Amino acid sequence: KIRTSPTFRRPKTLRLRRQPKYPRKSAPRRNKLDHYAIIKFPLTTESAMKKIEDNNTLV
RNA sequence: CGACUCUUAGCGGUGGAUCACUCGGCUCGUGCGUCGAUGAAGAACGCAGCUAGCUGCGAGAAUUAAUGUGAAUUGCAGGACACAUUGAUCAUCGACACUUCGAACGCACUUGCGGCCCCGGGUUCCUCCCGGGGCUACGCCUGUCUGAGCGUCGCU
Repeated sequence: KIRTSPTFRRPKTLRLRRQPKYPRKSAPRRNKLDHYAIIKFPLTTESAMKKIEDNNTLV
């Protein structure tokens, strides 16, 4: 070809995607952050009830 | 007289010696002689109906399953187990599960910021938003692919 720059750069090559012969872990881990784990229990304090009545917010 | 002071004895007290005890040590001896990227040791934070610490455990958290055992656990309560339409408790333990750091592994140590490939929901191939899953560290070995070289050459 032709060289127009005095700098030699590392030529770009081919990079294959991973095609494993086996998965390293047998199964995906179960998501232990479901809806039941997110909500633990409501608050029932005096401040909490004031938000339910005067603010339309659950705590 | 008393008070005060001294001594002795009795009894009572500031005190915890002595004696008796010991699920603890120390020493000797015997048999084994086994950790970890399939993530160790060590940390952190959590987990009980009432439970702070010790202990045990890991979001299935003072435990699940299985086997053996065979009627308890216990401080209170509650309800199992009808005590074979097979099972309380305990032991054993080979199945399952095992949060965050840590050799610690996408980059960085602040609950900071990414990238690639998939899945679900809003919209519909904006992959734009949210949620989830799998990968994404260094060194090094065999092989594989893609390359470089006025390195040595061959055919042109």
